[PDB]
Amino acid sequence: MTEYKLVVVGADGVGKSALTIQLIQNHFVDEYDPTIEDSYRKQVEIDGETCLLDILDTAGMRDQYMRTGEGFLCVFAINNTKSFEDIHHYREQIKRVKDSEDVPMVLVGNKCDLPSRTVDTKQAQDLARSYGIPFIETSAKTRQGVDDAFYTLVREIRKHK
Ligand SMILES: Nc1nc2c(ncn2[C@@H]2O[C@H](COP(=O)(O)OP(=O)(O)O)[C@@H](O)[C@H]2O)c(=O)[nH]1
Ligand SMILES: [Mg+2]
Repeated sequence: MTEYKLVVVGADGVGKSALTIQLIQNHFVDEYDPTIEDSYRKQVEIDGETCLLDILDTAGMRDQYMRTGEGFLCVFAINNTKSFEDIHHYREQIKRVKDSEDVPMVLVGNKCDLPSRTVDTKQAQDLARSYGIPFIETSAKTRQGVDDAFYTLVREIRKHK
């Protein structure tokens, strides 16, 4: 069984904890302590491979998962322009950690269940294209794109190493 070290990053309130918990416990938490940072393990089969996902949910230890973490989930909320503006910082932070523009990464638009997006799907694709990374729209309330995001990241790690 292979271990995949997965780091979820992004501005506070985007649903980092919600996306993590939905994957692990299969339920939507409406209020998880914004300061709680932890790793959460789950056995998953992705493409006939049994995987141990080691998922650091950054909140603000980190150094290890940033340094030794294999794939990064870059999450903004579609109803939160600032969190999408902040995405540059996190991409930069990762590049700087691993001294490379070739780090497995997925850009994540979360809260796609909410109406009246301020961040267009095209804006987000435009960014991801510019990074050479996938873009996935997710909802931790609906489970929309939730496996897709984590699994695409795993496949990125595999397509990298
Ligand atoms: N409707 C909806 N609310 C969400 C979603 N993801 C997170 N939330 C809510 O957004 C708030 C902040 O989420 P949280 O996971 O604590 O954010 P974090 O700071 O990124 O870890 C909470 O009230 C969550 O229930 C989502 O996909 N849909
Ligand atoms: Mg959190």
